[PDB]
Amino acid sequence: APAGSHMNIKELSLHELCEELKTPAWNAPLTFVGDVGGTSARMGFVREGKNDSVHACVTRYSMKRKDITEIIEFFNEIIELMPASVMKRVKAGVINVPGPVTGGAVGGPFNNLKGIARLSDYPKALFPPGHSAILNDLEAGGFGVLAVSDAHVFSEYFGVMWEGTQWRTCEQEPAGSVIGRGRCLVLAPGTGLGSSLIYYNPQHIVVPLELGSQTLPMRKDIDYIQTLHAELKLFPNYENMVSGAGLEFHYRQVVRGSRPPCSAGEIAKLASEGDANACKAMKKYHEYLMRVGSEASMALLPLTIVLVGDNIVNNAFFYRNPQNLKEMHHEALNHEMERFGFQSRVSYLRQKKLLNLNLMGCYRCGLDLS
Amino acid sequence: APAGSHMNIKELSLHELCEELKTPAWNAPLTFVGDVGGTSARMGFVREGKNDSVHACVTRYSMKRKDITEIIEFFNEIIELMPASVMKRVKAGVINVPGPVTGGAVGGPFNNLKGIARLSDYPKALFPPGHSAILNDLEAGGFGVLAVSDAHVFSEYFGVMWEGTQWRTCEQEPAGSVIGRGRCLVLAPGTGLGSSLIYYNPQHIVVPLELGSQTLPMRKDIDYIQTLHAELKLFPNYENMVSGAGLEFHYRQVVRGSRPPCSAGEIAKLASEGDANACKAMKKYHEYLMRVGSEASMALLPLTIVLVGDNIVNNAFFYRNPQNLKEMHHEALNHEMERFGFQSRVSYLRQKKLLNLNLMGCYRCGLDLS
Ligand SMILES: Nc1ncnc2c1ncn2[C@@H]1O[C@H](COP(=O)(O)OP(=O)(O)O)[C@@H](O)[C@H]1O
Ligand SMILES: Nc1ncnc2c1ncn2[C@@H]1O[C@H](COP(=O)(O)OP(=O)(O)O)[C@@H](O)[C@H]1O
Ligand SMILES: OC[C@H]1O[C@@H](O)[C@H](O)[C@@H](O)[C@@H]1O
Ligand SMILES: OC[C@H]1O[C@@H](O)[C@H](O)[C@@H](O)[C@@H]1O
Repeated sequence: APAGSHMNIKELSLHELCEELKTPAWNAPLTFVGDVGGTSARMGFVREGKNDSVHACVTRYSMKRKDITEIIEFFNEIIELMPASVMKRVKAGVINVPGPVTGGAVGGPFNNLKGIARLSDYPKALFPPGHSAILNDLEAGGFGVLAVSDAHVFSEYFGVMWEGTQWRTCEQEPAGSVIGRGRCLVLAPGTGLGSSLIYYNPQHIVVPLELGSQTLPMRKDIDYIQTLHAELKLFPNYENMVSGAGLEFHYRQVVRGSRPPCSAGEIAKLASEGDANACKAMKKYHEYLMRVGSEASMALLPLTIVLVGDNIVNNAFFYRNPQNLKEMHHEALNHEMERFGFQSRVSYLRQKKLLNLNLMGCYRCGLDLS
Repeated sequence: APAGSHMNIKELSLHELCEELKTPAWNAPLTFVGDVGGTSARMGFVREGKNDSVHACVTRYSMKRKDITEIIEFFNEIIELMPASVMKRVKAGVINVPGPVTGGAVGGPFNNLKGIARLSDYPKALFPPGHSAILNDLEAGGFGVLAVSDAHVFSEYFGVMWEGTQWRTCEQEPAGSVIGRGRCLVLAPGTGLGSSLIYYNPQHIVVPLELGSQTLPMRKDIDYIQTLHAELKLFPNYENMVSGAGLEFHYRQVVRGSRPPCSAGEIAKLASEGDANACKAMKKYHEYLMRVGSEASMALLPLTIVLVGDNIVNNAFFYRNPQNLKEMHHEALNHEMERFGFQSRVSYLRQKKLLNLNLMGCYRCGLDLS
């Protein structure tokens, strides 16, 4: 019932997408959107239905050549098919990319993609000047988190891990029910570690960050961090510990050549099945994710930290174990500033139902942009 | 003759302050302002003159009990002694405090002051309801940096240390002549380490930060950091290395008993006279300030970093020495992410002319609240 709460995202073949857009229901203003990641991209169009409902259909391309410029071919092969009837309806064009974006127009460099995303190189049919942008992925995600809060459906998609000291101080509503009137640190651990701060005051503004790339501070783990360092030939950062390659590293350190190396996916799958080794590796992954959160808790003074992404949803098992959850909490407050209770001010929440926040975010940004 | 470019800040005894406010020039809407430090507070009133000129009149109080609640007594004294005709011109009331502030109404805890700053406990005579705010010190400082920029006199108060790679890419104007359309990170190295991020985008918002309280990551200084740690019985943060107490530590470590201990002030004075030990101490302090800078250049993606405060202007001798500057620049770039050029994107600037940024920010903000 609540306005904006119906959010449908359907993935189709390019042909099916094209046929879908010819149906009478899609004779409306179109926003082109693209959630471009390291390995795949979902590109498509979004319209607003009845009851402020959000209707999206996208096609997934593979980022095989690992080159952010590749997507220009995608845009072009899309413009190749679609009828003029459809193309005239495009009112805005917004994409997100997995790297730092400046001026909303130049993205990169990327850790795992070649090149630089350039809005000025994109086809104006999909990217109308004055109504177009490149967002960073977690910037897109933050607009998405905002959109979900505005559609009154926050507790449908996010679960409370633990409510911090400060929420009671400034919120009339229950935690997890709305984004809240306070800063929101949005974290997404996957291939990389994304972070964005939704800042609030006289009201919500999404500010892109790169916390993952900060040098990782040693606590009582000089040896662990020096092992990774000799492997990477670099001073480890947070992402090195909290990413796919991170989880794989933790797993290797646990088994010590007693079992074959597994991918991030395999390790998590093993953990969901109660494998001791994989569970140990997941705890370490999560120990360092709580270190990201403890320091950002100090540095950014957020009201809430919200963990997002398919990996979070899919890892629900890890978070629902009350023992895992107690130890993460303990880790989240393991900072010298906690003596003043800064780490305990913060409420942690985790995405609990699947939803492409990034596309919701491009669409929303696309509204603002026209 | 540029608009807003006259900024006079007169510090007077309270009686002179009272007399001043009686003069025809001060019959005008007033903002009560207060720049409340850990050792003293300048509190008074600001008005706008011809050509958007800014005229502030403040009095100094010593923070004698080291208690933030003590300022309420100062507020009351000020009301007691002020003419009632003056009190009715008060449109807004804004102070800043050396600590994090939530909801613009509750401030602290503080490093060297007891208690908590409560807007609700302040007299409405000086803080009119709905027109009043407690700012963090660098929050205020950030607004003051904006004030200077809008007044077209950025180049009068700030000097370019080095222009980053990104400036010429998005800025027609010379580095140092404008704030710039891009994030500005303000750092105020004093008794503590202040930080605030001036974010930009359709326009400028000031986001308070607590970067100094983050755990200091070890590079090749495990032993140095462990030495500090054993003295503090805390894992060191940035502010432990880059503060008054940090500078004193750096000096003690240089001299190794061969010389009596000196205060931060004594050490910078010795440095200005060319003492070798104090210059070494000052080099180490600025090495850690550069680590603050290289990590936050990554994390916050600023276009510019701006070192502010009396200390900074007063230490100009340190920044003008070309070997020191070159050393600082190399240090600002000593990060693993510089292989992607992130640290070299950033332009560094330092305040080169004395100016109470905090009071200017309290005023700028009090314009928003009235
Ligand atoms: N259950 C899991 N938990 C943690 N990490 C995972 C899991 N499954 C996969 N990963 C890692 O995360 C990556 C996918 O994360 P995702 O956010 O979906 O996409 P990307 O980060 O590539 O845009 C995988 O390539 C793998 O390295
Ligand atoms: N030239 C200097 N360089 C660095 N630090 C200094 C210098 N002179 C004094 N200090 C230290 O800085 C602090 C005062 O700085 P300031 O920012 O003006 O005030 P506060 O931070 O106490 O509000 C004191 O702790 C003092 O010991
Ligand atoms: O994809 C998540 C994150 O991975 C990081 O390595 C990139 O630098 C970020 O910009 C991105 O948000
Ligand atoms: O006074 C400068 C800084 O000192 C720090 O220790 C405080 O926590 C900050 O809020 C403040 O900006």
